[PDB]
Amino acid sequence: IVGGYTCGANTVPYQVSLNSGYHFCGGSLINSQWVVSAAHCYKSGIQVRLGEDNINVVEGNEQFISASKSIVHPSYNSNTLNNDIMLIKLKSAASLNSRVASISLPTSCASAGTQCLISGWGNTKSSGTSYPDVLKCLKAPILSDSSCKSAYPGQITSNMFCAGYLEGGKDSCQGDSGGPVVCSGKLQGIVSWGSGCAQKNKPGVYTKVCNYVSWIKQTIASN
Ligand SMILES: NCCc1c[nH]c2ccc(O)cc12
Ligand SMILES: [Ca+2]
Repeated sequence: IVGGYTCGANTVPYQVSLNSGYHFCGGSLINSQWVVSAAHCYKSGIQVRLGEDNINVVEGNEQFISASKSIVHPSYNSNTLNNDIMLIKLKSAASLNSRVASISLPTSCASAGTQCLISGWGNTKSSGTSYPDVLKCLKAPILSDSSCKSAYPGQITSNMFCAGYLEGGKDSCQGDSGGPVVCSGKLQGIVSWGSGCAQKNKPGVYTKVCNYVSWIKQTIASN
């Protein structure tokens, strides 16, 4: 997260770190046994780390649970990033509490102008690299689809939205991939892609979660 702030330990209780020897992506806990992330975060050997603040220090609220199954969206295209969503099932149910809690799926899509919270352990620099240990947060509005399409000609599908600041300086970044965009207590977006981070006229692009709720629910119901 570039241009954000330190969230505060366990203040984003649905935020997970996906770990394969090291943090490599975010995700969102959506029930005791399932995480939603980006398809571009797919790999084998995932351990889901819940209850994290400092990802390099055991602070006492963590739950580490291996993935038993990953399901990349059937229509994910890794070249265009269309349908950039994946589900991860945990080998055992997480113990839900104030610091490890699921985030509600949307029943309605969100509109341009809605304020959201974006979070992760990604790079905090727009030029250069610095990776934080503690979770970072950014409040950002959803941008109009027309401004999103104008910012990224030929690239924005109906499964994507932009959020952030056209003036630059505030954005998600590398390592925030797969993490949440939460608006009014609902998971509306997943950190997906962009042209660099926090660049003028190049806001972050996010998977439009509301389009996937039916797929998520039916997938959970049979897996
Ligand atoms: N807005 C963050 C988009 C994003 C996701 N993964 C990334 C990796 C590198 C980068 O410059 C940007 C990204
Ligand atoms: Ca920790």
